[PDB]
Amino acid sequence: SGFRKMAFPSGKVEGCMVQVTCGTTTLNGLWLDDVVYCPRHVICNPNYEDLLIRKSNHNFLVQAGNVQLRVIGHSMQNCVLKLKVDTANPKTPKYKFVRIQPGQTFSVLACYNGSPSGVYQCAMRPNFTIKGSFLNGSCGSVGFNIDYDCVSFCYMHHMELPTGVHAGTDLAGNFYGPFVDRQTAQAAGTDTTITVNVLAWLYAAVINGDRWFLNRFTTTLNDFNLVAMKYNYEPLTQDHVDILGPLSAQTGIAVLDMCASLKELLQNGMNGRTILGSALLEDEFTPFDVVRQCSGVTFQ
Amino acid sequence: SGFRKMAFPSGKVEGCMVQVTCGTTTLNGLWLDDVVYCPRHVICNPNYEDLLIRKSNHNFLVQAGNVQLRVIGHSMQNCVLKLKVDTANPKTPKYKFVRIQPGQTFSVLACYNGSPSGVYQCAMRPNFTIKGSFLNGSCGSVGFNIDYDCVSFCYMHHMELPTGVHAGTDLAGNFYGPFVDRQTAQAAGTDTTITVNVLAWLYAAVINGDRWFLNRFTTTLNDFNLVAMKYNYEPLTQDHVDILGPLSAQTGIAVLDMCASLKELLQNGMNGRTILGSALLEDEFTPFDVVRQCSGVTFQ
Ligand SMILES: *[C@](O)(C(=O)NCc1ccccc1)[C@H](C[C@@H]1CCNC1=O)NC(=O)[C@@H]1[C@@H]2[C@H](CN1C(=O)[C@@H](NC(=O)NC(C)(C)C)C(C)(C)C)C2(C)C
Ligand SMILES: *[C@](O)(C(=O)NCc1ccccc1)[C@H](C[C@@H]1CCNC1=O)NC(=O)[C@@H]1[C@@H]2[C@H](CN1C(=O)[C@@H](NC(=O)NC(C)(C)C)C(C)(C)C)C2(C)C
Repeated sequence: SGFRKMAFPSGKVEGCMVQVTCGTTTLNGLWLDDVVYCPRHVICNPNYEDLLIRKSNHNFLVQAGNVQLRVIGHSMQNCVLKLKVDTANPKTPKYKFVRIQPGQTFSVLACYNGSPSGVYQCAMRPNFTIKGSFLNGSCGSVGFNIDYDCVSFCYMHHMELPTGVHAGTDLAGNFYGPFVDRQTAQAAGTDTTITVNVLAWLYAAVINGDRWFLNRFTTTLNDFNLVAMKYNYEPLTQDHVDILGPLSAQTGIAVLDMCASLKELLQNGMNGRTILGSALLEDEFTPFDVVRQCSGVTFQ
Repeated sequence: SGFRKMAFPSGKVEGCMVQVTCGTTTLNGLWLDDVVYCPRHVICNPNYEDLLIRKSNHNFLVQAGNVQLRVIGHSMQNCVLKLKVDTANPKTPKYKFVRIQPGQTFSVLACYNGSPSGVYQCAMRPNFTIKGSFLNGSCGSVGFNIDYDCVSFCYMHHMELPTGVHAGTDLAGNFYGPFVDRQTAQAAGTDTTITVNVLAWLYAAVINGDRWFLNRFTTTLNDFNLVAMKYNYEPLTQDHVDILGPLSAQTGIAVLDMCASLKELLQNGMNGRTILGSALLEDEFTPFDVVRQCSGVTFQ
């Protein structure tokens, strides 16, 4: 039993973390096969096209540990630089590039100067920021999920917002959210609480013997969503309810019943009590998260 | 900026996770060099000596993925079984066996059937339990810290306590805490809050722009420790204060001043406000944790 924020094993990803240096900028790059993906502002209100047409191959330094990789070509796909080198990465896994929806989670392998520093779990917030742990030097660390043997790369860090959250891109270059890799006024946008995730975590709670929050009451998804509005919670769809099925099945608590509990928590608070060792309703646990952790799915 | 519970990169440890099967028991083993460390109750109020004198080499199945390892010898060092095999692990890192003190943290690579499932961060509580995330099949997963290039293995899981926390051993076999690998009445013992860690996390808070908890007041380590008693907090030693130095230095907040803040939080609570996104005073962050994360120390 027990329930922790759990990263995926970071090992298949460490094998791909290289250093990318160009001029006075050093950040992290992701070497997959013979291509090194890094954030394009390594070439730095700029005009990266003009700034790239503009460099030569030999301007790009690529350390892979103690091995210097020669770039034999480069392109720019949206906000990522794709530096083609002359060595395929022997440690290249089975991998996907995917793009996540807000609500969903992934593992971040914070790197600096190409060396892995740590791994933790994040969520794509509603406002498309991620509450991360990024310092100067971190740019080019990747978010990712592991599926059997497949790494789904879904994030590259680029930048931090004045509120201390972070913004970045899928590995095909495209910013999650309205942000841009230009140092100009950009505001996160009001965040909301991922309701489907909070229920999943309440299910994680029941599965682990935590029952202090339950009640006999039920509610209809409509009038629950009236109170999820006021508490600035994501409306719950029936599609969220379907997903919650397995968890509702395991525990014999109807998804709607759990909503009536979450309702009452929002209307009263937790009153000195914790759930799964938090005094907050936690929302960076997808339902799939709970099932993985409350059933121990592995990866070879 | 930002601040997360951050595991070490789990890659050097994944390389060592093998499956160990004996009779009707399958758990996880740690293959380092030509020796496979696993929990001794894989041979199962027993008498493991009688139970071991007792098996032969060929009784022990050792999968390393799709490669079956032959045991050529076995011994029992305290509560761990050391199965000598005929193949040294090509992926063996620089590593230590160490034993941690209560208060300190490490990364746990939850494995099942030899395959890594996830990685999260733990603390050795005061009562020498760890609040983990362990299911049937998990036994033999290891806790560990990474130091430059060196893995300090400090934990192997053996068992869960009726309260849902976990107990285990250093890799030399010895139970942290009064627990024993016998299914008999064993109680955790009252837990306490790791005060030195809570301050470190408050320092992590200041470093990240969180100041809502500070005040002009100071206190003497003596009369602080009077209130740390009542709130069931570890007494703070001057030695803890010395450790907090660097963090107190970075922020210009005297360790004692921070204690006066922690005092006031305990005497009032957080009053609807969070620190570093928690409504609880967090204590599984050592000072070294904060400095690593608030300065980005890596590992090659
Ligand atoms: C990232 O590039 C990095 O880690 N690089 C290290 C580096 C070495 C040598 C030369 C240059 C960079 C860096 C990561 C940031 C910094 C700390 N944590 C982070 O998330 N990104 C970065 O500096 C981006 C990059 C510039 C400005 N920038 C920022 O994140 C800005 N933030 C903003 O300006 N955001 C606004 C536009 C206000 C919304 C700060 C935080 C550095 C000021 C790009 C192109 C946006
Ligand atoms: C651990 O052995 C494991 O993961 N093995 C899987 C396995 C496969 C095939 C055959 C046997 C085991 C297992 C891990 C536990 C179970 C779920 N989470 C865990 O932490 N340990 C385990 O079962 C130990 C082992 C027996 C009893 N035991 C327990 O943890 C007990 N707990 C206690 O009995 N603890 C007391 C003594 C009450 C304080 C339970 C939880 C299974 C009942 C050993 C030798 C103690």
